[PDB]
Amino acid sequence: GPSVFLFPPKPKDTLMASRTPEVTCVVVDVSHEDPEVKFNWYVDGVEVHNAKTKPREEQYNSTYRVVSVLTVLAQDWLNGKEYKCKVSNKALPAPIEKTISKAKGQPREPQVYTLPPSRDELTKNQVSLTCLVKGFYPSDIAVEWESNGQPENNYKTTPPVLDSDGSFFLYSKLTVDKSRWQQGNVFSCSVMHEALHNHYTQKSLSLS
Amino acid sequence: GPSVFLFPPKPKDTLMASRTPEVTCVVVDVSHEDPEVKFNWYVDGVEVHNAKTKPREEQYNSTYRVVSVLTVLAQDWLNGKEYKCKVSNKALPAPIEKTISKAKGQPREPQVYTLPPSRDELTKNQVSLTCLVKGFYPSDIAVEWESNGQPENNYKTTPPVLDSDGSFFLYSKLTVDKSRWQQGNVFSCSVMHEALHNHYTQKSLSLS
Ligand SMILES: *[C@H]1O[C@H](CO[C@@H]2O[C@@H](C)[C@@H](O)[C@@H](O)[C@@H]2O)[C@@H](O[C@@H]2O[C@H](CO)[C@@H](O[C@@H]3O[C@H](CO[C@H]4O[C@H](CO)[C@@H](O)[C@H](O)[C@@H]4O[C@@H]4O[C@H](CO)[C@@H](O)[C@H](O)[C@H]4NC(C)=O)[C@@H](O)[C@H](O[C@H]4O[C@H](CO)[C@@H](O)[C@H](O)[C@@H]4O[C@@H]4O[C@H](CO)[C@@H](O)[C@H](O)[C@H]4NC(C)=O)[C@@H]3O)[C@H](O)[C@H]2NC(C)=O)[C@H](O)[C@H]1NC(C)=O
Ligand SMILES: *[C@@H]1O[C@H](CO[C@@H]2O[C@@H](C)[C@@H](O)[C@@H](O)[C@@H]2O)[C@@H](O)[C@H](O)[C@H]1NC(C)=O
Repeated sequence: GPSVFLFPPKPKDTLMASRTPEVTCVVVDVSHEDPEVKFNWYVDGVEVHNAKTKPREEQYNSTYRVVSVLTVLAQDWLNGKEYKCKVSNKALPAPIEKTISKAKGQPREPQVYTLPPSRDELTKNQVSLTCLVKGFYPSDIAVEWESNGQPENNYKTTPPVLDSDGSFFLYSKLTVDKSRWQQGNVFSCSVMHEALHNHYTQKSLSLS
Repeated sequence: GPSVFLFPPKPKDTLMASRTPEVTCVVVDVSHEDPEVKFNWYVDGVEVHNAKTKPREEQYNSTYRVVSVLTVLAQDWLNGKEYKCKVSNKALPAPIEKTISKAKGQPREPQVYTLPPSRDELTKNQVSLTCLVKGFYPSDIAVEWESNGQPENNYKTTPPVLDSDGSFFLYSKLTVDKSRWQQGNVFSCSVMHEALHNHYTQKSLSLS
């Protein structure tokens, strides 16, 4: 019958003080004469009832896409609790159990390095500011760019990539009008990861 | 029933002269009561019988895995031709016609900028050499690193990322012993893409 998917909390949610991290159990392609879907939430094999499965949603598929959401404690996500989602139905000869948890493995402090635009790139109106983040484990992480306290718009970050030593790296590309980098403006690559002091580091990036 | 997955050729196989590009039809979850699988490859509608359904392979989870492979003209792919794989199983209520082609749109030339390690990283044993390749379209691309005619081993490349303007970028990180970067060796990032002159370009990178 149906098919189930289970989502981790966002990295920023598990690593920053007053946020609301939450793993999300999502059901697709249910029945119709059997819309009664039960969820059962277990933390490390212990059932918690502190959930809230927001109402069924009639889709144009003629399926009810139901969604449950467990607000989890950020220290729980980090200390590596397994969140198991049991989903019951009539279309199920047996329920569905999907389990999720932070990657297990020894965490690794990311190295953060800011790279200025290529000398070749100066013949362009816009320049590329680069942020290199390597040797982190596990892959969960967040990178933002700002200048003078205020955030920056025009950046994109590659996904984490498994490096040769079993750690991850990524790059973040920030784009600015050459004029801005020229004036001597300062920009900042911010990074959030668990193996960081206060879960937070940052690196400025300026011309000479 | 069974599912199907169609795959494009490898970028370098459609970009470099004497290579042999192939699209590949992979059928999975095949049974045993009606396990005869027939393929009827069509190219841009007008059928092709230059195909090959290389022999039947088993699988772990008691399921099955049947893979055909059409060798294809490289320039044909670049022109934009549609490649149709047509499967015929009996556990099917109907044959499948999954389609694949190159990304439509105006091919754009990649920009290639090499980037020396951050001064901060010179206090490490190994250093990171960085190749920023941006503004290309479509995403199909190949990147390689080398020095003195020999290739380099220790490198990794992020997947193409969609940029704010509809173009792709990526980075490639080459990792070497610091000592080799102090000698002032020359290192090169090579990029193969359909929009370049001879589908090829390369960028030096060396110590100041
Ligand atoms: C029993 O086992 C087998 C074996 O699989 C595994 O084996 C064991 C050992 C364990 O690892 C198990 O986890 C697992 O069972 C099962 O066979 C599997 O079948 C599933 C689906 O039923 C497949 O998932 C899909 O994978 C394809 C991509 O496949 C390539 O890449 C894989 C990794 O990404 C790689 O493992 C494969 O071998 C394969 O390799 C590529 O093949 C070409 C040609 O050979 C090669 O040249 C490439 O280099 C190579 N690439 C590599 C190596 O990475 C993926 O496309 C599927 O995702 C699409 O479809 C989904 C719908 O199911 C959808 O959810 C996704 O979002 C995505 O949708 C597509 O999105 C694109 C945009 O990107 C869009 O254009 C399309 O329209 C859209 N397609 C749709 C929706 O139609 C999906 O991830 C497994 O690959 C396959 N395993 C292998 C290894 O063959 C078997 O089914 C199992 N039985 C059971 C229990 O069901
Ligand atoms: C059926 O549709 C379900 C809900 O998707 C939503 O409604 C469809 C019609 C679109 O409007 C879509 O953009 C919405 O998100 C899906 O969750 C479900 O997977 C679909 N079933 C399948 C597998 O086709």
